[PDB]
Amino acid sequence: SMKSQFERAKIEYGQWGIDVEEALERLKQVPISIHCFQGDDVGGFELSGDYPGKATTPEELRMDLEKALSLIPGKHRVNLHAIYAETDGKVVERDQLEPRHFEKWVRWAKRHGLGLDFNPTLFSHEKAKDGLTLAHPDQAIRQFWIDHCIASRKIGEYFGKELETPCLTNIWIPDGYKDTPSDRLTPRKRLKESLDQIFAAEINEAYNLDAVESKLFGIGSESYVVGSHEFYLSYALKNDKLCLLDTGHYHPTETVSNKISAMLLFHDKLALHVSRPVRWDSDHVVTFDDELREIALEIVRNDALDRVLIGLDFFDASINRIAAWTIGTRNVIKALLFAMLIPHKQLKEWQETGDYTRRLAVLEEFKTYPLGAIWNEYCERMNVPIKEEWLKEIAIYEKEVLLQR
Amino acid sequence: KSQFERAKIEYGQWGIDVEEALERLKQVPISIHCFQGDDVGGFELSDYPGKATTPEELRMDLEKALSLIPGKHRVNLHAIYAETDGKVVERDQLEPRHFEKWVRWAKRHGLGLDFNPTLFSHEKAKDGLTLAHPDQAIRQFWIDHCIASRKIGEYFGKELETPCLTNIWIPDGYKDTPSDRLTPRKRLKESLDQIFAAEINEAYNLDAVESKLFGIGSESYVVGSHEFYLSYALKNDKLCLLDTGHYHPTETVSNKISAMLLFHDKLALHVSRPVRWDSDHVVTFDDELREIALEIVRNDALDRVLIGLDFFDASINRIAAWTIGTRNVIKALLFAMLIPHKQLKEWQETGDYTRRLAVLEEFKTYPLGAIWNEYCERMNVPIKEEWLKEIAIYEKEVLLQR
Ligand SMILES: [Mn+2]
Ligand SMILES: [Mn+2]
Ligand SMILES: [Mn+2]
Ligand SMILES: [Mn+2]
Repeated sequence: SMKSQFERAKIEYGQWGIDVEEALERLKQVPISIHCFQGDDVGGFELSGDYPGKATTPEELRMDLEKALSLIPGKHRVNLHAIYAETDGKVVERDQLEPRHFEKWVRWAKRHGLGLDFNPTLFSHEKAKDGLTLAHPDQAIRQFWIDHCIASRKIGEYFGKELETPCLTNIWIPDGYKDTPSDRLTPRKRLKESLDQIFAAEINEAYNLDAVESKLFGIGSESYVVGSHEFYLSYALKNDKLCLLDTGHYHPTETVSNKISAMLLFHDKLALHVSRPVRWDSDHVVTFDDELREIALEIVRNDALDRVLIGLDFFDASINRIAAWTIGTRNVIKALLFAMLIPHKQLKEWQETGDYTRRLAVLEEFKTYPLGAIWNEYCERMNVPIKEEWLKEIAIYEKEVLLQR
Repeated sequence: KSQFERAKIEYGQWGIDVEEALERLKQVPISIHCFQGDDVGGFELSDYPGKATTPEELRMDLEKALSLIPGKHRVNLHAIYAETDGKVVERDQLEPRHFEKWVRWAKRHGLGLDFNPTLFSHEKAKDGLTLAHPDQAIRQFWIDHCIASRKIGEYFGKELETPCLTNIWIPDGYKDTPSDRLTPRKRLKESLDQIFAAEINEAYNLDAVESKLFGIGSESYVVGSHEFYLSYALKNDKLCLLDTGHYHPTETVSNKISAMLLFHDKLALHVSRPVRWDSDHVVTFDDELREIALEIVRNDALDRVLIGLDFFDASINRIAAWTIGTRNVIKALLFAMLIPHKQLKEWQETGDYTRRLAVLEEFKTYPLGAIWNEYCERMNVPIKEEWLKEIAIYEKEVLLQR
């Protein structure tokens, strides 16, 4: 039933010179960096209402991730934060975290053939209680966070060295003001100076890459954030670093897809966090939505699968967490698949020659092409459940393991 | 014991030297846009009453606006305002001589001039692609136009001994969703690299580049995006120009000023009121305008941000337009000058978010009007609404005998 259909679906695409065999081959190898903090609702293991069954233990969260990976087709990566340090039960200050403290994570990734990405954690800490960190007026506080981002950079280096795949160490900070600033310049000056110091030492790009990440506002962070779109975009260009863009972190109607093509004109590499904003930076699970499709179109038309590091960042505590990961990851795969299966060549020519009629027409007609058939075949070949059947595998794990914790 | 005197003591209690503020305001120049006067007509080759028909009317109109506006200012000129003297000159063939009358008039009144190539309403722009066009001929024509405009800027600054700012804005984009966002942008980057090839001394010319998010006939996609230009300018030591009408809903240019001063020496901005699209309304004394002035003043950037105006309301008196809109940006500056930055920074630095709010808020009822008026006296222009009289007189005898 499944194959003969895919055989028919395959010729529909092939009449456009769309080699689906090739696209499946290319799709098999794009890695998706998934975020750990969905496992335990940003808990972490720092020594000191919502859906049931969250992880509360390193061993619990590692099993959770294994579960989700098994329902997600392909080879992927896991995206770690510093509070996921396993300090062996002895409190270690964030400025003092070391490769030692992520030893097991690495061993575990080796075992499962996963790349590891990293983040310094700059929130939920006494030294960030004032809402400022890298940009706090106090030197002693800035230094602590400088040092910690540096400790973080070394850990990033460690992952790449251990796993033979570069690790991306992304810096995100919450620094801002809830209410109206009487000075927008001084805190940002302090951010540049904190970053200059954080980036002082060269690390081989074969092991670690640095990324900076903007946001327009947070809760308690509404009138102004220090690390803004214009700052980091400038900062990154100046210092040959990576801009990390988060589909939830911009203005209303503001779109990350429109930004990809300009970015690659000036940066060789680009970093992506895909999450679903529902009116604020809310972190709903990624849906196979228009903007998502569009992002995918950009990544593909622009021969950018090797240049756009794709990560996920969402946190929904109201539904099953393993379903969160698998719903959200499959969706970004689906989208890549979809953009793989568009006749870019003819669409380009039509644009080129002002045939806006064919362009609109066929882009639209492609929305009813037989995607499910390919996507379903791809899942069969990739030893993951085929449609909603991964739901059954989640019900077992919820019954047998999750509800039991 | 005159309003001004009393007002001066009120600001005085806060350390604010109002005299100093008035003296530094006196110096700051605003670049008034020309196309307000003849409704973006221009003089090339071929609905409130009495717009300008000719450069002679247009200059005379500008003179009247300036006399109603305190301070010494400038005129932002567009390539289509070329005085071609009865010949038709193709845009890629414009030269200084084409603007001498303009320049000679500027110097007589002690004005600076800014410039812009014109990359719209022309046979070779009819496709909504220009510098990004898929055809080399088209692209070259417009490249050549920009280069020329750069030379004309150069002629400007040499003559008026104040650098001319030549800004590139182009309408390049697509009406419906595009099937490629990159190659057009690659084309634009190549074309700009070719425009900017010849070095020009920064004492006579400065180059800016301007983004829009969307326009009529191009709602889906603009080649020259915010991120495209932010980058380009950074890599090539050029100025960004920010228009307050060219960004997303709720997105403010004031939040951008400070991030940019950290990474470029200068920055231009064009103020216009967007009312739900890039609509070019007369700038009003509003929150976002206060917030812009605030940033410019607090950040020690009065010599770093080149303030221009860019607005076109054909429905109201065209002179009153310039004069409302320009008096507005100056009032904004003044109010930003009469604020306790040092006390307010110390409170933010300290944590005392309470006073920061209270006083930001209290200073909104301070007597700005009494300073504004005294200033307008010293500067010799009509106070309050008196300027309407002069407008009305002028409309009667010149405007409405055309
Ligand atoms: Mn993020
Ligand atoms: Mn987020
Ligand atoms: Mn403009
Ligand atoms: Mn405009």
